[PDB]
Amino acid sequence: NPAHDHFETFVQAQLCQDVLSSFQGLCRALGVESGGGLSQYHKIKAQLNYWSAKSLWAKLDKRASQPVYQQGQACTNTKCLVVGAGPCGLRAAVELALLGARVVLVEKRIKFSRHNVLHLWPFTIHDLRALGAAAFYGRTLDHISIRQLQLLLLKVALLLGVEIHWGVKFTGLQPPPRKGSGWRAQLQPNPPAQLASYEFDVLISAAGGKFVPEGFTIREMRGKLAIGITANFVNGRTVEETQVPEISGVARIYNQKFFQSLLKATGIDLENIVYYKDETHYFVMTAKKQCLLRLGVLRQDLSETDQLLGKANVVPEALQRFARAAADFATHGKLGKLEFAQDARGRPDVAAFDFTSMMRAESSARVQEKHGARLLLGLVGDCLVEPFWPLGTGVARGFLAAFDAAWMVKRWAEGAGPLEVLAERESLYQLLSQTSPENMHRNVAQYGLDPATRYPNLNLRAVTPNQVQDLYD
Ligand SMILES: Cc1cc2nc3c(=O)[nH]c(=O)nc-3n(C[C@H](O)[C@H](O)[C@H](O)COP(=O)(O)OP(=O)(O)OC[C@H]3O[C@@H](n4cnc5c(N)ncnc54)[C@H](O)[C@@H]3O)c2cc1C
Repeated sequence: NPAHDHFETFVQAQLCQDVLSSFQGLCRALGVESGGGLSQYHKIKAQLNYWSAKSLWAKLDKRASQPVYQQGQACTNTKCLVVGAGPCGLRAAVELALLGARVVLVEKRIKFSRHNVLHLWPFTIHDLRALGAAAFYGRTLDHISIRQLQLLLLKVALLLGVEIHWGVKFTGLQPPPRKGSGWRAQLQPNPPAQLASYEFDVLISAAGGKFVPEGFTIREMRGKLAIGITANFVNGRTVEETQVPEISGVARIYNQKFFQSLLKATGIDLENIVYYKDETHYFVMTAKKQCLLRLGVLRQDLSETDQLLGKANVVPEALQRFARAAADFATHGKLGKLEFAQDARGRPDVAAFDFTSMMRAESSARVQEKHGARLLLGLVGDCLVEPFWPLGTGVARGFLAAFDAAWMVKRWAEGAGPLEVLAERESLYQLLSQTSPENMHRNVAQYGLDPATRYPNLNLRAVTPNQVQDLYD
């Protein structure tokens, strides 16, 4: 059955292009238009009540029917543009969809190429499971690679009728030229008329570490130099490979004299290491600069980290030897001969990163108004709070920011004043950089958009309308 086959292909799909073609073939076969909101979702499921698909819709329905969404009517007025199909962009898109809003998302890339592996807090694991994650991804389960989290959330966003455009870069805004017009987006390359003319009152920016819209202030604090190295090796799925335990973190304190043993044998002095067994064997480690220079990884000692870890300063062969030697030792050689996975552009998949300079945006939202047309803008994900990767806070905190932005859009749609919406968002924002599974609500099954289910003794007035006046205009 060819609607069934397209749906089956869509579910099982493992390349961004393959998700898109099978989903389009599904829409064609069922006579529906993609990007058609919750109505699309209802029409698709009504045609696919066939048992195999049944538990998928039962989970998505159970989510959609949560009181907070008002059955897809809360934001039925609202038209959003989401920048970025990273995990946190798709996740915010899905919450916006379930609220009833029209949602268009633009992504500069045309594939999901990142293999690095991300740690998941308990709440996010339940969150994903609750979204049909088991039907979408066959494959311990406390971590997930970037691209598989993207494929999963892409298929959810698509079913829920989010309209997504690829190989399009958000470059800023076209303000209302006068009374009666809305906000539009500047886009590269020169967009088709459909996107050129799309007007929205909500912009959610989830463009990652290196982009926020004009008007946002970012805070950069630079601490003690830390240099991170990530590597992905091919994971054949040999029984032997499968039996090698993961290494949850190690470090000084923690699980220490391991680093004693590593240095002798190898000459590698590390601050931390982590091994995740996933689609690849992934390692992340923090290495002393002295040590990277001593072992030929960095070719000289530059004071500016962005130069220190630049292409010109990093030696590919030395970097590869270092990471393989470290990975082999941590695993006691039981992974066999390690082969580097071959990377977004065909290179061996190892790299060095600035683990030191940690941005935090000054606000999570702003409002811009012109000729009587208001635009609400919200940041979500790495562009709001940059994560320190070995501590595993990226997904968790990007997802919380996505719920908190969606809650704010709910409020916006309900008619609260811009200052009221902004002050309440910013009271939530004050908690973000200290959140932990320990200081949040413990029953993660009951987490939903309403922040009271997520943050205990919540204070939505921590920030006042006057404290946010400079965020409005
Ligand atoms: C090279 C790389 C490696 C990483 N490795 C790790 C790791 O090993 N461990 C870990 O914990 N975290 C890692 N991270 C961070 C981790 O991926 C993020 O915490 C997580 O994906 C959530 O990020 P996000 O959705 O906010 O942003 P991202 O994942 O950065 O996604 C941003 C999305 O926006 C798109 N985009 C950017 N600019 C525009 C524009 N102007 N218009 C349209 N689209 C745009 C990007 O193409 C991207 O698809 C890595 C990030 C990168 C970029």
